[PDB]
Amino acid sequence: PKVDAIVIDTAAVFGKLEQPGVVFYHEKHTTALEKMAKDCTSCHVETEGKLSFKFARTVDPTSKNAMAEQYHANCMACHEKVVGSYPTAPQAAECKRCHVGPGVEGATVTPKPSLDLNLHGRHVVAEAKRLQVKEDESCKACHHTYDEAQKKLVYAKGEEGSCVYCHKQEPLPSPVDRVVPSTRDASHESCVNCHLSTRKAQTESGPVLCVGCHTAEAQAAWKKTAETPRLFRGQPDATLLVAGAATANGTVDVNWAAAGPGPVAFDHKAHEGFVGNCVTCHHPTQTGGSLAACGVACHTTTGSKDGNFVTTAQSAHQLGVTTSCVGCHTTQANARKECAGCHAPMQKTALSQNSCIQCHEAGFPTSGTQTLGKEEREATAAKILAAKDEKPKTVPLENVPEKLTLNYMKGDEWQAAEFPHRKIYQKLVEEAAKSPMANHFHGDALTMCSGCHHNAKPSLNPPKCASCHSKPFQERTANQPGLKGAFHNQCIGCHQEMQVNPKATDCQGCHKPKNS
Ligand code: HEC
Ligand code: HEC
Ligand code: HEC
Ligand code: HEC
Ligand code: HEC
Ligand code: HEC
Ligand code: HEC
Ligand code: HEC
Ligand code: HEC
Ligand code: HEC
Ligand code: HEC
Ligand code: HEC
Ligand code: HEC
Ligand code: HEC
Ligand SMILES: *[C@H]1O[C@H](CO)[C@@H](O)[C@H](O[C@@H]2O[C@H](CO)[C@@H](O)[C@@H](O)[C@H]2NC(C)=O)[C@H]1NC(C)=O
Ligand SMILES: [Zn+2]
Ligand SMILES: [Zn+2]
Ligand SMILES: [Zn+2]
Repeated sequence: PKVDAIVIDTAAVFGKLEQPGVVFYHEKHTTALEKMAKDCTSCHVETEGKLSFKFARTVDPTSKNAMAEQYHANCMACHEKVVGSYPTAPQAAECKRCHVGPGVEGATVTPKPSLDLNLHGRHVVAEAKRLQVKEDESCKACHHTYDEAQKKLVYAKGEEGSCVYCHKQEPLPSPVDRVVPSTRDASHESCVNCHLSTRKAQTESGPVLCVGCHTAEAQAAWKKTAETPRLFRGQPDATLLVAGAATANGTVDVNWAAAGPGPVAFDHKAHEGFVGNCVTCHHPTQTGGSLAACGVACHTTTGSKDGNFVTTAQSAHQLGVTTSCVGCHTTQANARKECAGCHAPMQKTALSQNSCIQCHEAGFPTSGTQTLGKEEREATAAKILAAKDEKPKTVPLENVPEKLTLNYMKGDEWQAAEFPHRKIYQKLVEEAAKSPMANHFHGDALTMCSGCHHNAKPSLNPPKCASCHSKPFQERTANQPGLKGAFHNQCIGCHQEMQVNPKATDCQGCHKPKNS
């Protein structure tokens, strides 16, 4: 839980460790040192305004010997000189005070600091306001590429994108015999140094301590503008994603014979706002990443090396990831408390046969070849998406029983369960109705009903739970309980997912104790 926890293992690049791991606590220290009216330079070399976030050095020593001695030295040097103030400061033979063993860096578990589109926009405005320039001139402040034939780092206008396309978890080989620093290292050097030097210049700034970037609670407090500006890199507003062979033009030669279940009209513009960043989809790869169209060179009907042989279908369909359409949507439906009551118990391993047609369009040609340029795809799509721009439907309340008393099950111990059926259906619907994804993929008004009344044709008079769950045991499938289990698992299961009362232990909340 400790986002300020740093696991110092700098010296394992030399091979197996001799000792249990160190775990330095950045806040204990920053708190202590800010008391002593001592700033960051107490532990970090400042070179022309810019701090290094290496501990008490600018270079890493080249033997284990030297590194470990430099650590010990600089660590215990300050301890020695604050013995008066902090007599409890670990001393040297006190191996376990520093080598405490296994650790978790809190920040590795908490959610990532990122510049989402709204926050990114604030940085563009602030940087522009600082350099007293028009927004398009701000980018050079932060975005760069290495020029081999110029020996330095330059701003490549029109090549901006996520830092992670070069700054990765395991750093890439530089050109060059050095590394491109990791995401973690590039981010700290970059983000915090700028935040520090703007707090110094006493302008409005961002966080410099661990808790400010790495706890959900600080993240939640970050200011958002009322409007998010468009971050425009040549993306379409809508495009048609179609089976066939696509050249870098965006041109696809399509054989309509080969193309079923049908082209997908994708709302790119809506997604930038639904997702709130670009990299979640235009993901970093082992070697790089780009804002490139997924399907041109990387994800093909067959599967190319450039996309690790992940096919078009797979890149759209794969479960268990947020990079694909179905993967992201089902990730959300199962994570959100308002969706998870119906979605968590659904099977997690197959794509639903009901879902195909909510993405794949009908009524395109079923044979013939056609060349579709980029602009014709994007035009057709925008027209398909607006023409569905549909009032979604729910079941008239008069068709939804109001309240039910359930008395299916002597040697009993409980009265009949009272069950506020219409009010629950209303709450579930009113919350799903906030989600354009729910409203689209629900389709029919009867669908939501199926979250409880499942495994049968949708109906306004669905069968009784007993009709399937009171069947003899040898007739039920393995995950098809008897009737008490059906009710308990579905009722209580949803209450536990959605965090609603009565809780599983609040027996009497559903059924009052019996009068024997
Ligand atoms: C008690 C006298 C010991 C012993 C036997 C060791 N240490 Fe330390 N140690 C500290 C820090 C910040 C590092 C760098 C960590 C890293 O980069 O991996 C180390 C590292 C070591 C090593 C080399 C790594 C290894 O386990 O092989 C060794 C051999 C080692 N230590 C032994 C910090 C501290 C302290 C904080 C003030 C204290 C006290 C100690 N170490 C004490 C000891
Ligand atoms: C000048 C108007 C620009 C343009 C055209 C872009 N940027 Fe930035 N940017 C910065 C950082 C740290 C990131 C990554 C943040 C993260 O991954 O959490 C980005 C990201 C982008 C993207 C991709 C956005 C995405 O969500 O994938 C793009 C297309 C982009 N940038 C273009 C840092 C900065 C700045 C420092 C405060 C400045 C100024 C800019 N970027 C400016 C621009
Ligand atoms: C954040 C503001 C962005 C930006 C700057 C871009 N995207 Fe996307 N995008 C997605 C998909 C599936 C496509 C492919 C459609 C196809 O194969 O043609 C694209 C396409 C692009 C482009 C290229 C357009 C071209 O003609 O080559 C560009 C420059 C682009 N995008 C930028 C998918 C997504 C997302 C999935 C939910 C979201 C989020 C983003 N993109 C966000 C952004
Ligand atoms: C356009 C916005 C997309 C979409 C929707 C996907 N990709 Fe890629 N992909 C590439 C590589 C090299 C891999 C293997 C792992 C890696 O190197 O990161 C993948 C993997 C995927 C997945 C599977 C899970 C995952 O996120 O890793 C999915 C669902 C997926 N992709 C979808 C390569 C590339 C690119 C390199 C030229 C391009 C561009 C894209 N992919 C674009 C997209
Ligand atoms: C809290 C830990 C408990 C305990 C000990 C029991 N329940 Fe429930 N229960 C619920 C429903 C819809 C039924 C079918 C009702 C009926 O037709 O009588 C039941 C049934 C039972 C039984 C068997 C019936 C009997 O009268 O003995 C038993 C032993 C039982 N329950 C124990 C629904 C709920 C809840 C709805 C959200 C929750 C909470 C509970 N039950 C909690 C408990
Ligand atoms: C590839 C086109 C890159 C992108 C996108 C980003 N960076 Fe970068 N970065 C890249 C290289 C090749 C290097 C130098 C590697 C070396 O051999 O030294 C860097 C360096 C940095 C640094 C360190 C500067 C130093 O004194 O060493 C920082 C702080 C940094 N990069 C940050 C950064 C940010 C914030 C980016 C997105 C906004 C970003 N980089 C993108 C290559 C590429
Ligand atoms: C200048 C070169 C910056 C770099 C690079 C990064 N940040 Fe920044 N940050 C900067 C400024 C001038 C401001 C204030 C914006 C304004 O209103 O004028 C900020 C603000 C933030 C905040 C907001 C804090 C809040 O609103 O409560 C955050 C969370 C933030 N900055 C984070 C951040 C991250 C994560 C960065 C790298 C990925 C980053 N900043 C880079 C200046 C600069
Ligand atoms: C997250 C990383 C997503 C990916 C990748 C894709 N979708 Fe998505 N979609 C997502 C959200 C969060 C939303 C609505 C906001 C909400 O909270 O409900 C949507 C919505 C849709 C919709 C319905 C609205 C519309 O665009 O018409 C559709 C049809 C949809 N998404 C389709 C779609 C396709 C075809 C995708 C991949 C090529 C895709 N989505 C990816 C979240 C994310
Ligand atoms: C019970 C009242 C439900 C609530 C709450 C939500 N969903 Fe739902 N969803 C429900 C059913 C019965 C189905 C049909 C599933 C089937 O197997 O046919 C769905 C379907 C979806 C889908 C499509 C799933 C897929 O196969 O790709 C999505 C993307 C979806 N639902 C999203 C979703 C969201 C985001 C919700 C909270 C805002 C939500 N659903 C609630 C039943 C119920
Ligand atoms: C779970 C939260 C439910 C959703 C959403 C809907 N229904 Fe339901 N319903 C549920 C239970 C546990 C029961 C009792 C079933 C039993 O075996 O006794 C019902 C009952 C009905 C009934 C029967 C009413 C009667 O008097 O016998 C009807 C006609 C019915 N439900 C319709 C219905 C519709 C139309 C729904 C969506 C609009 C719907 N239910 C949602 C659980 C849940
Ligand atoms: C999600 C798919 C649900 C399932 C299955 C069941 N319930 Fe539940 N329940 C759900 C919600 C979202 C709420 C709050 C509705 C509101 O706005 O108030 C409830 C509430 C109840 C209550 C308390 C009603 C109230 O005090 O307002 C009871 C007693 C209750 N639910 C019982 C119950 C039974 C007996 C179920 C199986 C027959 C059952 N619930 C299923 C969501 C879900
Ligand atoms: C001054 C510039 C210091 C440097 C450099 C290092 N430490 Fe420190 N340390 C310092 C103070 C003022 C304190 C007292 C804080 C307190 O809560 O009493 C400490 C304490 C520690 C501790 C003990 C924590 C506790 O008992 O709660 C440890 C384990 C520790 N320091 C380790 C440590 C390491 C590994 C350092 C170099 C990476 C290091 N310290 C440097 C002041 C200073
Ligand atoms: O995805 C699958 C496959 C097996 C199957 C079930 C399973 C359940 C479960 C297990 C979890 C799940 O949904 O997969 C539960 C908890 C369950 C409960 C249940 C309730 C509370 C019902 C009435 C509101 C209900 C009705 C019911 C009907 C009428 C069924 C047949 C027409 C039926 C079948 C069924 C199968 C084949 N069930 Fe159910 N159920 N059930 N049910 O579900
Ligand atoms: C008591 C010494 C000390 C003080 C003072 C100090 N730090 Fe550090 N900081 C460290 C140590 C140790 C590391 C781990 C780096 C290493 O092993 O070289 C670190 C790392 C960091 C990191 C990177 C963390 C990581 O895991 O990548 C950031 C960011 C940072 N410090 C910022 C600051 C800021 C801002 C201040 C001013 C409040 C500050 N530090 C003051 C000791 C200190
Ligand atoms: C771009 O994509 C393909 C590269 O593989 C080109 O062969 C493709 O064909 C062109 O289509 C144009 C439509 O405007 C024609 O003007 C014509 O130049 C043709 N080129 C040929 C047959 O060699 C290119 N399309 C576009 C829109 O640029
Ligand atoms: Zn266009
Ligand atoms: Zn009973
Ligand atoms: Zn729709």
